[PDB]
Amino acid sequence: KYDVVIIGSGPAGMTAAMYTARSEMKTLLLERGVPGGQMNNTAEIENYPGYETIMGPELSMKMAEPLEGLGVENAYGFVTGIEDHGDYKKIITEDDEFITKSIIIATGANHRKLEIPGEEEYGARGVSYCAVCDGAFFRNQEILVIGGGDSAVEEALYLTRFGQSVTIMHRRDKLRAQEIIQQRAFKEEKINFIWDSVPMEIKGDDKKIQSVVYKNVKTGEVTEKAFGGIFIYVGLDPVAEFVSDLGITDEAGWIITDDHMRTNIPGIFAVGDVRQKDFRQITTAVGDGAQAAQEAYKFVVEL
Amino acid sequence: KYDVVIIGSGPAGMTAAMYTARSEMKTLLLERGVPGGQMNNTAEIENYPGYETIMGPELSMKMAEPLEGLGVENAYGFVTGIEDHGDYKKIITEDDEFITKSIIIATGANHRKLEIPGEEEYGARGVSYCAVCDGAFFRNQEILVIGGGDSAVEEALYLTRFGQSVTIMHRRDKLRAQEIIQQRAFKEEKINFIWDSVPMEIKGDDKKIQSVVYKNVKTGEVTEKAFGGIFIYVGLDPVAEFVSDLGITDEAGWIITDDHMRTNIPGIFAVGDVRQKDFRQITTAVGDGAQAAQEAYKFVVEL
Ligand SMILES: Cc1cc2nc3c(=O)[nH]c(=O)nc-3n(C[C@H](O)[C@H](O)[C@H](O)COP(=O)(O)OP(=O)(O)OC[C@H]3O[C@@H](n4cnc5c(N)ncnc54)[C@H](O)[C@@H]3O)c2cc1C
Ligand SMILES: Cc1cc2nc3c(=O)[nH]c(=O)nc-3n(C[C@H](O)[C@H](O)[C@H](O)COP(=O)(O)OP(=O)(O)OC[C@H]3O[C@@H](n4cnc5c(N)ncnc54)[C@H](O)[C@@H]3O)c2cc1C
Ligand SMILES: NC(=O)c1ccc[n+]([C@@H]2O[C@H](COP(=O)([O-])OP(=O)(O)OC[C@H]3O[C@@H](n4cnc5c(N)ncnc54)[C@H](OP(=O)(O)O)[C@@H]3O)[C@@H](O)[C@H]2O)c1
Ligand SMILES: NC(=O)c1ccc[n+]([C@@H]2O[C@H](COP(=O)([O-])OP(=O)(O)OC[C@H]3O[C@@H](n4cnc5c(N)ncnc54)[C@H](OP(=O)(O)O)[C@@H]3O)[C@@H](O)[C@H]2O)c1
Repeated sequence: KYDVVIIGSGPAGMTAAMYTARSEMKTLLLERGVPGGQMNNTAEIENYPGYETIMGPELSMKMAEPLEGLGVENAYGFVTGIEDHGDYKKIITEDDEFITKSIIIATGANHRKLEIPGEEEYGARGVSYCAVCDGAFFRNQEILVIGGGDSAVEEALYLTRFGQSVTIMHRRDKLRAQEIIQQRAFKEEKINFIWDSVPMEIKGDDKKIQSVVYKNVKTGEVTEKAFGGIFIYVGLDPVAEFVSDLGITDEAGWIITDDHMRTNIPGIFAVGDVRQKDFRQITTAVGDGAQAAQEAYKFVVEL
Repeated sequence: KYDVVIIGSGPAGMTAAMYTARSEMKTLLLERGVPGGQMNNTAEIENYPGYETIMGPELSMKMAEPLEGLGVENAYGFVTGIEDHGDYKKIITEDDEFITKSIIIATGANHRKLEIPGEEEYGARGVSYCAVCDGAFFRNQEILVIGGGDSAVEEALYLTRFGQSVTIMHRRDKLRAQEIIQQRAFKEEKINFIWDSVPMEIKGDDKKIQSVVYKNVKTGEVTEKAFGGIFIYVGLDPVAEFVSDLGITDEAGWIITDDHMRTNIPGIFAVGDVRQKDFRQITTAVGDGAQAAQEAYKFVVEL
């Protein structure tokens, strides 16, 4: 009944959907939230070819805008499962089922947790995984950012608009982030570093975070220091719960594809951050999206 | 001496260069012409995620703009050859040589010729491979467009601004172009079709084209019809002459990479339209560009 259903309306799904619709495939784009995916949780995007800088939520709106006119059917849906019925597939959401010849899974990734004490307890009250979402609640605080990658370092630089200071705690003595971003953080007077360290406990009073205990990974030295907020950027986990059963994921839960975005299962493709891969960017999300869309057309043409 | 040299400043090279520069790699971007590559020969781009429509040359300027500020060294160069010296490589242009640890080849593709009589003879005087370049010279003419793909059908639709009529001659009875573009051409009153046909001869007077002879591929029927211009869109050939010797191309001349944009030769990558692949789009150019850029960084880090 659908030629293709695309699950998730971040940049990978939005690209796939634009391409399927332009092939005049009967296209459903399901999204549980706001179109844009992780881009809506991004302050400034500097490395999307075509824009010198752009706010994440504006890029999300720009990518979503043409879809309706192209004939993509945009619908609300949280997908809970997928069933392969050979020559068609069924997609189950909270309330609905959809039948389709092909599926492109574009559900992205989610913040990894530290799995330390206080992390759950201070959820709404000093612990955050989204700087653009939460930053302004921390005006004039001493903010802590955990991690050493692109997100941690970029989001620390963003947070310097709000905090008195921002400290980046990284578990080694060399960041992973792109060098241009490292150098910006090195130079920024309001960014401090706690190198070779990991957080052990987040502590607070009845109602908000007050301090963080941490440990040096070369010496075991343990320090407790006062902070007003903690933003955690320690990597990603796959958002692929609805395919756990299907035999298309690796040991960590990422969806395995070949170079044409195909899974094991004919007519089920995956694109973007949800895939097993190393390089998670908007550029490669878009690329993947386009490739899967062409592969889905071909698959359905053959069917 | 360079960490990376990127050869060609279309969207694949421009993306690669942006990414290498952001990794603080000493980056040279050589281009023989104008930044933008095939995008400068494109009228309206509707399917680049982030823009609902944009003129090709404007998208080219937008993609080129940040490069200087990021520290990419933009230089004129026509590359004539590359020599692999194990732990470095040499790149030869008309007048220069450049030594580099890594290379990303992003030189794209060029219009395939019909290799028919009159095609060379009427080069500047009715025969064209670029509608945005030449279209306005054909105001009020009966224009012919040869081919059945995305370029032929899109460029025919563009040319209807100028010609009295535009006729698309395709060698089968079904176009290859994206269905949205086919349907637009079907509906457009100024587009005619010559199905199941190929051009055999382009004829003219001393000074300009006047007519085209063609043949039906199912019946052999031969017809001669008057036209004022002919635009040819019969596919692509690789732009890879400078690596013919190196063992990295297929029988047609396309550069063979794996999924991480690597050729045979360590530290030589290829991206975008020049690669052996099926799906040549700006989206996948950009994706390839980004992937190669991350692979080059890693390669050079290791070296
Ligand atoms: C803070 C931060 C800054 C970043 N900055 C940049 C940058 O500057 N440049 C860059 O290139 N990359 C950047 N990235 C990476 C970039 O945002 C991602 O690579 C890209 O968004 C991934 O796109 P995607 O479409 O694969 O996944 P996503 O954007 O993750 O979208 C997945 C979508 O699927 C939906 N979804 C999930 N599960 C379901 C379900 N079960 N049913 C329905 N819908 C579901 C989600 O709601 C989401 O909208 C950044 C990431 C972060 C966190
Ligand atoms: C008429 C037309 C319309 C199109 N419309 C669209 C569209 O709407 N959407 C879309 O997604 N795709 C479209 N495309 C496809 C898109 O333009 C290409 O996929 C994309 O430009 C390829 O980028 P690239 O960087 O790999 O190659 P290119 O853009 O081909 O750039 C290659 C560059 O390398 C340079 N170069 C070549 N040889 C050398 C040398 N020896 N030394 C130095 N420099 C050299 C060239 O000057 C060029 O600037 C269109 C193509 C055409 C022809
Ligand atoms: N501008 C952009 O292009 C952009 C922006 C944001 C994100 N992204 C991409 O999105 C993906 C996710 O990036 P990310 O930064 O979110 O994740 P990431 O690359 O996995 O980096 C996580 C960082 O946190 C460190 N870390 C992990 N556990 C830690 C702990 N317990 N204590 C302290 N530090 C810890 C990691 O250490 P190690 O380095 O030791 O592993 C790593 O440096 C990446 O591929 C990234 O490039 C891109
Ligand atoms: N909007 C966009 O995304 C966009 C726009 C332009 C181009 N592109 C991409 O750029 C690449 C190049 O596209 P293209 O259209 O330039 O090339 P293409 O896809 O190779 O199509 C060439 C067309 O001409 C036909 N043909 C070949 N020889 C012919 C002859 N002698 N007489 C009449 N017709 C003939 C082919 O026939 P058969 O079909 O029988 O082979 C084909 O339909 C493609 O991957 C394309 O999708 C994309």
